[PDB]
Amino acid sequence: DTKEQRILRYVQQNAKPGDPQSVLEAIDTYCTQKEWAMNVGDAKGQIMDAVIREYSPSLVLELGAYCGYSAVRMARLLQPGARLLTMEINPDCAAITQQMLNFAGLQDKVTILNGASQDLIPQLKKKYDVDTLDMVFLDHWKDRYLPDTLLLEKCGLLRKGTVLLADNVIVPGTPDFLAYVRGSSSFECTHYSSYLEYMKVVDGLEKAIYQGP
Ligand SMILES: O=c1[nH]cnc2c(O)c(F)c(-c3ccc(F)cc3)c(-c3ccc(F)cc3)c12
Ligand SMILES: Nc1ncnc2c1ncn2[C@@H]1O[C@H](CSCC[C@H](N)C(=O)O)[C@@H](O)[C@H]1O
Ligand SMILES: [Cl-]
Ligand SMILES: [Mg+2]
Repeated sequence: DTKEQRILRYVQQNAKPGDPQSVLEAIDTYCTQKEWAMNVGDAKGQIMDAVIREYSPSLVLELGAYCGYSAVRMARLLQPGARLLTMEINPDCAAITQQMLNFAGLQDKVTILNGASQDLIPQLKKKYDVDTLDMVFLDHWKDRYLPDTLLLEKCGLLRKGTVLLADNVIVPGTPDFLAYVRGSSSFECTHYSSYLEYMKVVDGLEKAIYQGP
């Protein structure tokens, strides 16, 4: 078995079915006490919660699902009828994420998309019937942040006020993406300093609000 499978089994044996908060707490306990993993975590997760509550997005896109931690965290705060789409390139992670969402009782709010973000984004309008996105959580791989942001704009998926929220802009760091959004009149940017999940290491989130072409 894999670390990801151990995390899922730990949730299934130590959380309450249908209780998202208990799922998050179980994941955080396992990753603090047993094995580190790249979930956004509780310190940065609290900032994400604040953002979700401020904007009450109807349609969120997540880039990078992993075990489903961040998907659980966002989906538990969505209003009735609101939806999350999450893209995940690794099929074993996609299956763990689906099972995690099912355990948490959130499966009707989330759709997992299999594949690479750069291949799936251009399909959102026609295949997946998306008009524009209200929020995007970028948390896949540092070198894809800038290219996928530019792709989302090209594809007409951003509207005035779409919120981009990017993890790990300090560790490992995303200097091309930060330089671009902070220098572009098409974004209004705020930095939220925090900590790397489960570690006493500084990290941060960037919020970049799209302002149109
Ligand atoms: O790749 C990631 N995607 C999403 N979120 C991540 C995340 O939240 C992380 F904290 C890390 C991280 C940071 C520091 C570290 F030491 C190990 C891993 C990674 C990551 C970075 C570099 C890699 F070589 C492998 C994984 C990711
Ligand atoms: N181009 C790409 N498209 C889609 N998923 C990708 C990708 N490159 C990397 N990934 C995926 O991005 C994930 C990064 S970790 C995601 C953590 C998650 N957001 C959480 O906080 O719980 C991995 O599962 C990895 O397989
Ligand atoms: Cl944490
Ligand atoms: Mg991350």
